[PDB]
Amino acid sequence: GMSHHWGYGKHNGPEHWHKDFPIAKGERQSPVDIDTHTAKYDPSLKPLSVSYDQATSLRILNNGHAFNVEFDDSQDKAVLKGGPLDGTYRLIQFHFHWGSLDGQGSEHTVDKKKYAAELHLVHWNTKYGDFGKAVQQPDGLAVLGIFLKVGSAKPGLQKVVDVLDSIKTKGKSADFTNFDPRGLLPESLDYWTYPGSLTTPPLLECVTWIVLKEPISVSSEQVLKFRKLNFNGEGEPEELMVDNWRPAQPLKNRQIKASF
Ligand SMILES: CC#CCOc1ccc(CNS(N)(=O)=O)cc1
Ligand SMILES: CC#CCOc1ccc(CNS(N)(=O)=O)cc1
Ligand SMILES: [Zn+2]
Repeated sequence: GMSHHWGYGKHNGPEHWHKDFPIAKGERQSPVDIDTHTAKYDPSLKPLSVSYDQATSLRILNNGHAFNVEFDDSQDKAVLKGGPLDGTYRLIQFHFHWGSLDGQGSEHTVDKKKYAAELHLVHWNTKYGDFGKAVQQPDGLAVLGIFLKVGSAKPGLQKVVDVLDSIKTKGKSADFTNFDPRGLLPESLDYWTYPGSLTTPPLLECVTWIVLKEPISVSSEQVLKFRKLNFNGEGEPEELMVDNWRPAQPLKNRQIKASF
């Protein structure tokens, strides 16, 4: 990806991605709009199992598109299982997509409603050995998506908000140990699920999406800080990191299943 030049601006944004990543117009692209009335309850869906008690965070990185909180995934320490999944999926990192305004920012939408942001906890299927091999498989990744709305602060998110000052620009990273991702989950684990893709290039169709119904609330001050990050590297013209979300894509031949 040393020669990639995609982003979220008018000249290299989502409408341009297909020229270098033709799968952008594929059969199972993400995100999608979740039409709550058309999604069907699926009694065969097992309960979701989120086991993050032994999670080991390591670092937080601004990669020029968003910021990732990375985890040690060399052992089964933080895994997602159950729900629509077969097997064990390991947490490798989480990041967010957000807007320039509270009225937009999420990638998935619910009955066309856009949330202020969306958290993505990325996990890979351990049967494939490593993340690089997993992204080459139809069932290689499981991404847990959680909507963020603006209201009360999310206590569990503050440590993230406070370290952003240290990774303002692209390429900067900072030690970020002992962060507990369980502090970012809503109370209920009710979800919608459908087969999809990574929402940024390479847009590989290797994701089982699990989107929680219940959003979490964050304060205006918390999301305000996200909006102070930069897409650019240090010493470059400042372009605020905002609206780093891909709009909803055609559902095509897919059905969204509800666990409730
Ligand atoms: C200065 C300068 C320059 C080059 O600008 C671009 C614009 C759009 C693109 C398209 N990238 S894509 N197809 O990955 O979104 C690439 C380079
Ligand atoms: C080849 C390859 C690769 C890895 O590239 C990515 C791209 C996006 C993401 C995050 N995807 S999302 N936004 O759908 O959770 C993770 C890894
Ligand atoms: Zn994402």
